[PDB]
Amino acid sequence: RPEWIWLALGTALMGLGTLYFLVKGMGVSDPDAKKFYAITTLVPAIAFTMYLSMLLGYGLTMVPFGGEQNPIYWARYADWLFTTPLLLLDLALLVDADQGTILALVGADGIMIGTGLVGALTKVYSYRFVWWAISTAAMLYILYVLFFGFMRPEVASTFKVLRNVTVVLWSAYPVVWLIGSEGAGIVPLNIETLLFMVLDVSAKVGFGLILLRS
Amino acid sequence: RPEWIWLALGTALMGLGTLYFLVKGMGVSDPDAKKFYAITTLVPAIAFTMYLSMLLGYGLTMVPFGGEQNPIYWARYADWLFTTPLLLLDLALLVDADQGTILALVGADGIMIGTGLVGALTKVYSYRFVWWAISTAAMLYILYVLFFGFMRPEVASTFKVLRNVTVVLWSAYPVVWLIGSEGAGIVPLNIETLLFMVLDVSAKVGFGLILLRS
Amino acid sequence: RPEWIWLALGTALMGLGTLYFLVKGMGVSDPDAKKFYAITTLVPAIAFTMYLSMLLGYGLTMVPFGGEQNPIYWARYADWLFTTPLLLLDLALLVDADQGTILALVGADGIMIGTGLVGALTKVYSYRFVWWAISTAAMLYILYVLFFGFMRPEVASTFKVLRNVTVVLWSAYPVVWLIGSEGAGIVPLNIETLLFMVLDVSAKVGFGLILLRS
Ligand SMILES: *C/C=C(C)/C=C/C=C(C)/C=C/C1=C(C)CCCC1(C)C
Ligand SMILES: *C/C=C(C)/C=C/C=C(C)/C=C/C1=C(C)CCCC1(C)C
Ligand SMILES: *C/C=C(C)/C=C/C=C(C)/C=C/C1=C(C)CCCC1(C)C
Repeated sequence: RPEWIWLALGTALMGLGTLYFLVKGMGVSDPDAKKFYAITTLVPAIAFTMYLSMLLGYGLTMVPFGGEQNPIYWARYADWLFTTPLLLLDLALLVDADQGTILALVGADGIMIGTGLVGALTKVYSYRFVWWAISTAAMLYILYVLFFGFMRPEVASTFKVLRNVTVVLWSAYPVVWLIGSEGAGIVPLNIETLLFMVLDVSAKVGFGLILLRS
Repeated sequence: RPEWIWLALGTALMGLGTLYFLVKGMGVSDPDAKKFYAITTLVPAIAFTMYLSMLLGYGLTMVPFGGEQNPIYWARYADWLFTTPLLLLDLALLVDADQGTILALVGADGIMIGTGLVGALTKVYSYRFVWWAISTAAMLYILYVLFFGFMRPEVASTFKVLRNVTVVLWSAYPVVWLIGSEGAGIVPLNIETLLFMVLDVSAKVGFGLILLRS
Repeated sequence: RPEWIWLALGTALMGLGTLYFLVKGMGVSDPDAKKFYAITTLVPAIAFTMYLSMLLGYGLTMVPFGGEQNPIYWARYADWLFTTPLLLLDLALLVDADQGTILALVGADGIMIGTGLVGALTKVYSYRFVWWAISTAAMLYILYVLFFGFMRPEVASTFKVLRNVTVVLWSAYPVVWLIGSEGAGIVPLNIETLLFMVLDVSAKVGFGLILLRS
């Protein structure tokens, strides 16, 4: 398994991040700041365990489609299922979202990952992209509410940069999935795991640092 | 698969509903009303994806019991797992339920569907109905709190009609399950899928319209 | 299956407990007390169904490792997944925890059980204990926040006794798991199920009585 290197590296970098975030957040008294620490640390924390699962090989399954027996890292969708709403919750709390928009974002987020999962396990190669289409659609709703649903200059300036980090990173995920072993098999799993590793550490630890250092 | 027609029809009607609900809820400023839009749209939204899963065939499994190899649409319990608490949350928010009754309803609701799931996958034909019995019991607790746990005339009148819609529809589900391919095999899967389709679109889009138009 | 006796006994004692708790909590008007009733009753309620699942045999799977085909009661982790955060939520609400510490405890709790699950299903005997190590680590964070994150004398005195009940009981779980069929196979499944049964009824009904009678 050639991509083991990017899984091992992902695991460690989610580890280093969880821990640094834990440290940095030793001391916080502020109820609000604690919240931002609870979320931000949990995210790579969970990401760590799941990257570990793929590295050790636990979160890895084969799906028969398109004549091949395709190895699919399911553990990603286990990761993403909890870490993605949490990321949205960082922005939501930041921007003082009404519970109405929180539920919407969280609800739409669950759909996104859920369809992504079903898509990933789909045995009929063509249906894979129907679920891709549904999932992407859900994605556009998030980016929608992020832009057009969502102010002290402190939160605003922090919001706009974290908002921007989200739009660009999350937009890359489907492309990878589409191009990768889940979709077209245009890029090998090796390159795909690398791209997903760059993205995840950027979308979590990267995103994380920007936040908790604000 | 003869019931494909009722799955296809279900899918479309959950689609038309999600979308109409999305539209209708373009504009809402009110924090409370947004909440009611978040929930009400999410419900058939999720229902859509799951009806799609059964139509495409993804949410369909065989369970060996009673000498046969029974096709069980598991995806229903995936649907119901999230859509049912949300329905209860519409009524709860409507009626200003204390968090105590919210947790109770949600908690009891999880049990209901969870036992329903286990029941559906049970390999010993007789145990199927033990889990049916547990699930139904949970159901009676919901209908209990709905009646005897739960006032501006606006919410009350809306509550009593939505409360009534719930009691009658949800009471039908076990009967179908008992009579259907999950339980007795008195009715064929075809008729059962139809009944479940009539119920779901009624319990979601039907229920939905009454609510958001109030 | 020799441990059937401890599963049957567990089932009944979670049953007797759910029901007594239901009764005892007929009448509560207080919003806060209701909360404490919602949680405390839900816990053995869920525990009941899951103990039933292992008794009937539904929540039982074989995992190939260390040359054997080890029967693993997975249903425990289904139980623990919801009942453990609820227990933490009893203490949290009791002690008026900020949402920051609630999320942290709940988040860390999910990790604990999740890794425990993965560990339990791990096919490489040695990795089992890596996940054991991760899970335990998560545990120490809970006991940490319980001691050093967490006052009318009423809640305090109740908190310190329930806090103590938690530390001692929950500390036993890994030891059992380590010694038992999940880990070392030092103790037979029979003895292990007994120990887990003593613990669960103590950590739930036992813990429960102390709380709702306060
Ligand atoms: C920490 C992990 C993050 C931020 C992951 C985000 C992943 C997505 C936004 C992926 C969404 C997907 C689609 C839009 C299409 C179908 C495939 C999914 C999972 C990749
Ligand atoms: C949108 C979907 C809804 C409102 C579904 C509701 C389903 C139930 C209330 C079903 C409960 C069940 C029992 C009471 C017994 C065992 C079988 C279950 C799932 C059908
Ligand atoms: C009602 C059930 C309760 C309170 C169960 C608590 C279980 C734990 C605290 C177990 C944690 C585990 C570890 C610390 C190591 C790996 C095995 C797990 C599940 C046993």
